[PDB]
Amino acid sequence: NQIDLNVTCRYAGVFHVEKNGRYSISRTEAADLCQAFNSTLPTMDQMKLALSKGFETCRYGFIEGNVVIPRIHPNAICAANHTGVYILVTSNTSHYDTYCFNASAPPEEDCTSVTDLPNSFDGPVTITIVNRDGTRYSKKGEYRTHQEDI
Ligand SMILES: CN(C)CCCN1CCc2cccc(N)c2C1
Repeated sequence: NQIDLNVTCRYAGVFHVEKNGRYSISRTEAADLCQAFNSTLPTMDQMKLALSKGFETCRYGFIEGNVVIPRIHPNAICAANHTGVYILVTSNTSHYDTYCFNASAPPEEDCTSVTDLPNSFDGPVTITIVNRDGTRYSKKGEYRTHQEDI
């Protein structure tokens, strides 16, 4: 009964989270997951500012109202070689990664590790934050509020 949350550097407060390293987060679960990080789904404007500070990924994830990939460098296998905030237009499927926005983060690039899930609630799941440098933090808890997500 274990969940890995792979997290990125923050850029202007925006970061990416993958659950178990596979596309597996619903839109409802995304909101709950950000809430557990004392964060919200980013707006498009927040994401554009994060991009301007150096944020890019090669993964689709939820923001407020869209599923996107921030891209700085063109890469053929990431967002069909686009740059900017690439918006997913057509997909059959509902489960992605998520982006999250924490207003209390530093204003530019913050590539320090994430050390807590401050707003997780009591629960039976071993939740492990996994940083890109391998640093891990674990706690027992839960963050999912919708039954359909568990
Ligand atoms: C999911 N694969 C295909 C590539 C996406 C990059 N992942 C790779 C796995 C990983 C592990 C810890 C932290 C982070 N940010 C990441 C990011």
